[PDB]
Amino acid sequence: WGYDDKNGPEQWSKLYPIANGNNQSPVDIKTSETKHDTSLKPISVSYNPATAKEIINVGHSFHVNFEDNDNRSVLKGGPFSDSYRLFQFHFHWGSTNEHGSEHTVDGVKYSAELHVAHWNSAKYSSLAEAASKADGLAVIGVLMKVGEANPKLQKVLDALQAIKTKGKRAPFTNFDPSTLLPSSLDFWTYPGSLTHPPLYESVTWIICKESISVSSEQLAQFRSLLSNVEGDNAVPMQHNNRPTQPLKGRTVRASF
Ligand SMILES: NC(N)=NC1=[SH]CC(CSCC/C(N)=N/S(N)(=O)=O)=N1
Ligand SMILES: [Zn+2]
Repeated sequence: WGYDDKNGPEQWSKLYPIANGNNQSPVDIKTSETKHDTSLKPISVSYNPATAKEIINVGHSFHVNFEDNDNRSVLKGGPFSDSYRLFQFHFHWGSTNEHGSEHTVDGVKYSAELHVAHWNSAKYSSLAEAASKADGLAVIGVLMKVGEANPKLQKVLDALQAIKTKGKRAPFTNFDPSTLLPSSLDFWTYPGSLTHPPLYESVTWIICKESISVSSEQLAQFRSLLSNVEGDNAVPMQHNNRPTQPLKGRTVRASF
């Protein structure tokens, strides 16, 4: 699977029938149809920069993974009773500035989107166990609006020249990804899925109302990562965003 004409989002259902399921992500958040939910607590993140582990070129994207053997780095609050353990963050982006985010807000497409993913360590003993459970994953998404260069992206951007081609990986340490979150954590929440195979309907989404910035030249660094292995002809990672999927009657809730 990928994001090409032949292996891309509109082909995924051939191998992953859940792609046409009832809790698929991302979605368009229509703000006139969201229902403010007064029981939603504030989102609380508390991450230890010592859990940051490694950065990896996974061919369609790159991931920054964290040690997840204990509760040094956790998400609590929001719609959750359980505490969720941080395991990764990564980005999605598009061919040009005009699209690139996965979620849209009232039809508006942003330039990129940051996903900070976590697994339910109150209920499950590993990411592998949690990843297929209805309540197993909690992902914060933050919409990225093209404009001013974002300095908090810096350590991440500087690391990519060491993982230029598919399968390359490098240590990436002492990094607290709450520094990338917008100053207000007001959010939307809905029940959905991983946005690429295997597309498990295991994700509680937490979408921030406030965007963060990214420059047109920062976006170019993402798109200059390569999806081919070292020594093959260079294939730029131009985009990795899935189109928005039908709500199928789920309700998007607002904390604000
Ligand atoms: N199979 C297995 N044992 N563990 C798995 S399968 C996918 C997975 C999460 S990695 C995160 C990749 C992703 N698509 N998340 S997103 N874009 O935030 O919806 N862990
Ligand atoms: Zn993602």
